Amino acid sequence: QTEKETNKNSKLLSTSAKRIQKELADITLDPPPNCSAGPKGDNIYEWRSTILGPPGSVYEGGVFFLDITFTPEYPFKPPKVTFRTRIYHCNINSQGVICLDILKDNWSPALTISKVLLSICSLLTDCNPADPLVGSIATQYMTNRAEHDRMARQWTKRYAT
Amino acid sequence: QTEKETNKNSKLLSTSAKRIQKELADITLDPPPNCSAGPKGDNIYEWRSTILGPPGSVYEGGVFFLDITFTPEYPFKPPKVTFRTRIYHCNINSQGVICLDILKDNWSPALTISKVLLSICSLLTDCNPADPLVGSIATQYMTNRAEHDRMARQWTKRYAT
Repeated sequence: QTEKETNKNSKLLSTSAKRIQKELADITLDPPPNCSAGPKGDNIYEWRSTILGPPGSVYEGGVFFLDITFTPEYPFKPPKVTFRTRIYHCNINSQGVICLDILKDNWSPALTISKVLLSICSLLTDCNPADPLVGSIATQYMTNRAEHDRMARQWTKRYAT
Repeated sequence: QTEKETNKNSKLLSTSAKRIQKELADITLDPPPNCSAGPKGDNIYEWRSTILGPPGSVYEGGVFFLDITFTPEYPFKPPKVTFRTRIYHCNINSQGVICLDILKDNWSPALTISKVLLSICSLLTDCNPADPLVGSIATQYMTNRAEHDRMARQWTKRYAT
């Protein structure tokens, strides 16, 4: 009777849309210091964000653009957040993918895009060489911090100004 | 400045959902003869359909199940309609894919799932050997109709009863 047989998501769409609209209101009213975000256009699932390099960090003076993409499975799956602007950082690769716990295994539906951006700012201030996406940058941070920071400042001026 | 850069659909979701709900009401009130359809569950994009073999056809007495899947691009892209129940028919393959003009290049957004099902019934009554998906069945229809129809009746009894 298996022999008789030959060989997008309504509910999740409704829940994700409800959450995203709430988060938009929240981040507009109470944005994280140095960061803004909102829809690029008519599609509520695709946002842009601007982050200013944190004061005192090697990224100070930079203006960085991020793409934030929600799936219909939001908030049960994390948003996809990538840097569009090139940045020299051991946790952020050439595709702009960010190694941040809460964007992967440590995501919880209770987290907000405001909390995610705050966390990304914290990562720009204090990188995490224990979990790098760019090995050479992480080893350089550990072994030749002066060169690391010179390069990070140079890339900030070159690509983020 | 391209050098500065690193290397689901709100609007369509709203339009597709509006259309699908209207079509559901229509097909419930005024179903095509010998056919029924509606959502399998909570997801409005995934429907089931039952088609009875058309009277007088070699499929008479069969009860056939179809999967109908809408995309967020509906009605601008056609629904995906496949037979779940095995059927011996030159326009319907072993994956249940149906060779019907209106399901591919001849789709228009004005067409309804009621019109699609009517068309599928017409195809079960009058197959189209000019555009087959199963070559051997089409050639057999042309050259040995008696064997074709014997086999179609046998497969109806075996898999659709």
